[PDB]
Amino acid sequence: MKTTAKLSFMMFVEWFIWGAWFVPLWLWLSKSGFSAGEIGWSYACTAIAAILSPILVGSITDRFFSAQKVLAVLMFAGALLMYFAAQQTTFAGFFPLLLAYSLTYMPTIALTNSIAFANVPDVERDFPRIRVMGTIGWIASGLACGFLPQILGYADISPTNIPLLITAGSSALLGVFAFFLPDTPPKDIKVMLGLDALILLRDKNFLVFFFCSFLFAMPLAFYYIFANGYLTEVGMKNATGWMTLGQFSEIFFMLALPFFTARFGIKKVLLLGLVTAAIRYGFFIYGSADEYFTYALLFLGILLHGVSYDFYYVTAYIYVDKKAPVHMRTAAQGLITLCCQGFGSLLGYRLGGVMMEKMFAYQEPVNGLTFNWSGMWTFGAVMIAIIAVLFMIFFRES
Amino acid sequence: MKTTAKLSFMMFVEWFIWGAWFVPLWLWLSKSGFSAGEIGWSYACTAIAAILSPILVGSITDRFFSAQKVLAVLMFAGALLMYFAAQQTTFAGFFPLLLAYSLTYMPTIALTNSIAFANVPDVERDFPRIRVMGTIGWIASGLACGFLPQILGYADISPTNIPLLITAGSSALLGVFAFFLPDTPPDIKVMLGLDALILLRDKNFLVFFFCSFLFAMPLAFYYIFANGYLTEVGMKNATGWMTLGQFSEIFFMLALPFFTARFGIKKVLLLGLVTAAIRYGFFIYGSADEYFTYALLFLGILLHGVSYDFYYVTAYIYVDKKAPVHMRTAAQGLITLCCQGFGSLLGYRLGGVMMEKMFAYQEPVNGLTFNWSGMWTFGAVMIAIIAVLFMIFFRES
Ligand SMILES: CCCCCCCC/C=C/CCCCCCCC(=O)OC[C@H](O)CO
Ligand SMILES: CCCCCCCC/C=C\CCCCCCCC(=O)OC[C@H](O)CO
Repeated sequence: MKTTAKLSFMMFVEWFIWGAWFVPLWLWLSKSGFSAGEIGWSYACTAIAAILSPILVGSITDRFFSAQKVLAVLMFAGALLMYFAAQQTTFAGFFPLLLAYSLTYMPTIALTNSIAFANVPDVERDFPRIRVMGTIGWIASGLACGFLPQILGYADISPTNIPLLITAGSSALLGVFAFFLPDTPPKDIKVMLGLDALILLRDKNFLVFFFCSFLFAMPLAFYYIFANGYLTEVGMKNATGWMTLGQFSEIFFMLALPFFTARFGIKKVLLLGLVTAAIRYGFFIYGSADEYFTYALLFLGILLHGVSYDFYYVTAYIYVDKKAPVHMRTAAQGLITLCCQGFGSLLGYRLGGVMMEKMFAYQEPVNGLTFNWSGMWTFGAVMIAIIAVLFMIFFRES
Repeated sequence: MKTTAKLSFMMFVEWFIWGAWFVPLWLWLSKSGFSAGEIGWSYACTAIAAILSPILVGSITDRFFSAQKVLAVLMFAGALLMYFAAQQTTFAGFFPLLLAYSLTYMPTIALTNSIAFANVPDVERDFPRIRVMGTIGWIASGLACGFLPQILGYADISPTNIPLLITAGSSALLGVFAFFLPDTPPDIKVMLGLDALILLRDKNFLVFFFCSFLFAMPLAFYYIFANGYLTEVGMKNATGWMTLGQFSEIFFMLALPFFTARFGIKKVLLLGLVTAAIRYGFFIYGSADEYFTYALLFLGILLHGVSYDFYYVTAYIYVDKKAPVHMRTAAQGLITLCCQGFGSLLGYRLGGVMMEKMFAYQEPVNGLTFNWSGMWTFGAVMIAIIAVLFMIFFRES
């Protein structure tokens, strides 16, 4: 029970619980009678909570409560709120409980990486090694949810609420484990996220980056709300655990990434992630698992998801850091996260969801598919292509 | 993972939770600057929740919620409320969260009895078996709290909050364990008493109601002052050694039926009374300075359970015997709500400010910050006078 290894367990569980439910959710909702647009709103809960929680963390670190004491009760509230949500037959009863849970979860991200940062001897020695534990625990929820139950004699739980239950149980666990976590002190103008960072848009490169990133987030939201549903509808078994190849891919390919970034330069690497997200979505157009070649395309798409994340998200953060004034880089990160990764995420979810029910929903299933999945992946791949070319020509740097 | 045993674990943890924090709370509250009165109110919280709880259980099921799901929700709520309370530094912050926790909790008791009752095949065979598991869990909390932390190299937790955190953790556990629980399905506030209020016109029933109302006020002295006294008298692991009363209740249950058939309910009721009196006398004279004092201390813990069985169960038996068969459960609810509930409330607070105002030592001497032996005198002959008042004023058949 060493203090640093304590930190690692709490990181692991913290992202374990978000994973346990985020990935399977579509299958249980479509099967329990939701429609594409209801489901889109359900995944939009995520983006709303993301953009709204800096406010909440102003509330939640401002007051004298130290982070570990807070995380215990936010975790307990989350277990309660989502158990309640998990028992919901309807969209009307289900949605507000998901939004409530989401609001009490997303501050914990900050809480937990605060407690890791404060109580670790060397930041560059231990912080990275703590924060990959988050990815590890995402993996663990995935394997627990797509592989473990079948190992004990049960069938795929993805079309059922048990993932919703796993997350609740894990919340409960992290709650109790917050007793044994070291003391972490906390650390009032609401306008910090935006106004600090809005006047950085005047630089041309920064604006093209900002708005092409914001466009990026909307097709890229298709993956998180549809990949598992489609993967299983097209015949891949244990899809919710096989999707951890994107996580393993991120982890392992990022060692290869810095040597990339040196040899080619940020504009090349920024659009390289773009092109492999395009390629990946194409793989999802044509893959359908009946034959080994289409199956291989499925797996390769998941791989290049982690490749694509490493190419774009991490260098993007770097770019903002080297490109922003030091007092203001935390502000700018807050900002691009806020709209790009928050409003672009919401746009992605609901654009895609109502677009599916309006233009793709099958009236009666054909060959196991109740959606023209290939068609939507193709929409998104095409749109990635043409936002990508704009960024190729509308922006340049050295 | 069988319906047979799943309920047993449920009852175990369910009363484990009440036990964890209830016995030790005095030590920590007192050792964090509280006063005897604020402590009295704190123990009174649980009685208030008991008082107000049928209201909450009459709104729990009316909206068609399955007992196991709502229980999961309530255990989670109690975990959170208990953590908050446990991080509290003064009575003003501590009290409201305790009251909230308790209100979340004591509907759980009913709920868990519902869930247990529904899903055993033979209820008169297998219900008692689940009922003992609650007291066994209460035993487990005692032991785990006043014995296990020394085993791991840590000093006594009874003066710290940790009981409070142990409570939170077990709340969270039973909460999660409610997922695996079998399915148990489910508006006049007046129903709990007015049914039974008209029963009081029998004079024996009034005498019994009134004198158990009196009896329950001294009787609360034990729960609120016993651990503090026992430890301040130098008994170590007191919080664990106090489970002997629980044990003795369990084992003395087998000698109860043959006791209750041999002299009736008058003698056996006041036998409950008398053993509670004399064990209070043992409390007035025991200490650990000498071996014999020590022997008194342990015997007084045993006589708790003996006194409890006698009174608490043959009284229930008496009202069932004495109540019309629709109204018997209403009758239960009434005497448990005012006698066991209001009497407890007034015992806790009466004693709290009693010791605050007329028993607090300016400067602790011989380890004692109170004239404990004085309070036990007060209580023991309060028991005595109520005992004789009962002695002549109550007739049987
Ligand atoms: C009151 C009116 C006065 C005018 C108001 C401000 C002028 C408008 C432009 C401001 C850029 C502000 C920062 C100027 C320097 C920016 C450089 C920067 O962004 O960081 C450098 C980084 O290394 C990249 O390579
Ligand atoms: C200012 C106080 C006014 C009086 C308040 C009344 C309450 C009782 C008071 C004192 C009894 C304490 C005396 C305890 C006897 C000590 C005897 C002793 O010295 O040791 C024991 C024995 O001798 C070993 O062999």
